[PDB]
Amino acid sequence: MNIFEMLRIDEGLRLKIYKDTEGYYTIGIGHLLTKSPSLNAAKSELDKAIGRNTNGVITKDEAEKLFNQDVDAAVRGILRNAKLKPVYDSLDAVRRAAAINMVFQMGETGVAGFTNSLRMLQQKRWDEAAVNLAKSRWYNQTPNRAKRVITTFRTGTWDAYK
Ligand SMILES: [Cl-]
Ligand SMILES: [Cl-]
Repeated sequence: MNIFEMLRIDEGLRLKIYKDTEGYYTIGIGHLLTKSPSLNAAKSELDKAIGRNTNGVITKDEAEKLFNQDVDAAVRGILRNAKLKPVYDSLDAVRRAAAINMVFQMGETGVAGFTNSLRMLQQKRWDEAAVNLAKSRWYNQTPNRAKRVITTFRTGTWDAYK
């Protein structure tokens, strides 16, 4: 298992503009297009992201090209961030995947706000991190997905995804 398979499970694949769990226009593998209520603003972000006239639909290849870019951007965002990088460098490879999942989902600003959890992850207090991560809007809005990510941080295995 790897970050690409993890995120494909958590996010799904849709070839047509759709609204995410928050009501935002989204396409592909969790690629957020816009927070604006306008479907026209979303289509126009879509054409710009892809470099053609999509008319709100994209192929599998294009969805996967966006996906690759977003994973890459999530990683590079972790490495440039002063709060995130020390935590990340300290984790093993499975639990790095879980940090990328969270950043992909909620942006580096979001994750960097999980201060107490970050500190516990850094000290390798797995069970206490899991409890603290659970006390969050993120866990209450998307519990199934949040449990899978939390379990990964707690156990350092891919079990929740198998
Ligand atoms: Cl883009
Ligand atoms: Cl969920």
